[PDB]
Amino acid sequence: KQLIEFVRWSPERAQHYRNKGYWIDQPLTRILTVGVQSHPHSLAIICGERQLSYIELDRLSTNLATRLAEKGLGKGDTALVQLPNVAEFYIVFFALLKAGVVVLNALYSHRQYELNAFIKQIQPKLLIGSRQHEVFSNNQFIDSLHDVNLSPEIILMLNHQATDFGLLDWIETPAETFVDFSSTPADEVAFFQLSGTGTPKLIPRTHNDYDYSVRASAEICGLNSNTRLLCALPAPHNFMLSSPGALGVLHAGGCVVMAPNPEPLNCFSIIQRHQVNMASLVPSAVIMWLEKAAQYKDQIQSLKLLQVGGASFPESLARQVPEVLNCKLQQVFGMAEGLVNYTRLDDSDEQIFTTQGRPISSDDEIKIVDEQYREVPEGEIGMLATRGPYTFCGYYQSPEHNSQVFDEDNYYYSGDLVQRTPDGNLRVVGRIK
Ligand SMILES: O=C(O)c1cc(-c2ccccc2)nc2c1cnn2Cc1ccncc1
Ligand SMILES: [Ca+2]
Ligand SMILES: [Ca+2]
Ligand SMILES: [Ca+2]
Repeated sequence: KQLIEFVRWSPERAQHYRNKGYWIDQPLTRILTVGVQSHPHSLAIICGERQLSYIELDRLSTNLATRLAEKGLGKGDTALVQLPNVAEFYIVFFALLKAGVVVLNALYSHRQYELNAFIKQIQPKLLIGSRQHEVFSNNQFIDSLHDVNLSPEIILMLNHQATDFGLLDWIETPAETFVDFSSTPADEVAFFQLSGTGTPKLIPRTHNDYDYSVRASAEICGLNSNTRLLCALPAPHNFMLSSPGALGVLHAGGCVVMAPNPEPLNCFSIIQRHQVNMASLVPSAVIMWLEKAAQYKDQIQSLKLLQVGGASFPESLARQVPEVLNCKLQQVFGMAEGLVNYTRLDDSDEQIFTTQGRPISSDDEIKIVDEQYREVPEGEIGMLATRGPYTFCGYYQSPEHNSQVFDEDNYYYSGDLVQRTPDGNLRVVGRIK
């Protein structure tokens, strides 16, 4: 009956973050509950031909939660989920949040090796995947787990075979018998994020810290109930999920519009069809869009805001976003470990085109340090160290690595090389291995 173990914030910091109104001690399911009360029939998710309202998202995720609870899956248990960019990803995410099951969302691009590693670490009693994924093409992988005593109690499959438990069947109808269930407490783990050598590391995220980053991001990006956000990046990625991502849009009462990937022609027609007004991309995908955008200018006119995060996004490329994609640019530099930086919507051109913005929170603390861990003079390049109301305090079950990436004041060293501009924004300059 024990809850998942994780490294806590110091009580003085926890109190401060409550005093500031950052941590409001609500489960992530708050996003749905509130949406259902205010606008139950407005669209929450558009996926291909499907239109899921707020109340449908709520009903369906409740259905699945009741069936997991009926099977004795709840607080103290974990789940591994691997689904593509479809509405069922969010139905499942909210169901597990409701049931108090700590979920790890694998990327759909992850393979047997990553999945095996994730299973050993969290020992999930629930596994949800797709029969269309290579790893679940046959039963070779599933059988291998019995051999090592790592078989989950329940396996659900999207695109199921006749002898599978069908994910859609566990979603469409509630359980026959009532068993009590609830979310994990708000200052306890809700789910595992993944770091971005070796398999990704597990980042425990609490309801308090994740909800805060979501609510605060939604305000920064000016989301509202008319927001239609394209979800073309992997749905589980911190960027696509929380920055402000699908959760941010749901928090603001808007609609998520799914796309399987960032391929421009398909994305452009989805943008046109649903009048998408916001999208989020990495630089390699921005380039692809730029190459087709002149010719398909008509299809993408409705875009009002494009977020770009990730690799290297030089000024000359950034300036092409408003020029060619005919929308405002926002640069985003974040990490699944916590800290996210945004250029603001009212920042100057120079800030927007040449920087990766500034932190969500006035209580995001940042040190920029040299090789001897001394704070560099203002404006100079150094290694980023950070802590704040939504930055984690250690990887899951990883005390040795944690000791190497945190200092005594619990600052996290991300490996990023940055400099603070005279205007107050960060410029990401490189990485230390
Ligand atoms: O440092 C990076 O390499 C990086 C990769 C990706 C990314 C996002 C989706 C898919 C693939 C890569 N996104 C990035 C990266 C840096 N900032 N961002 C935006 C971001 C925002 C929030 N949380 C995490 C990342
Ligand atoms: Ca519907
Ligand atoms: Ca536009
Ligand atoms: Ca133009």
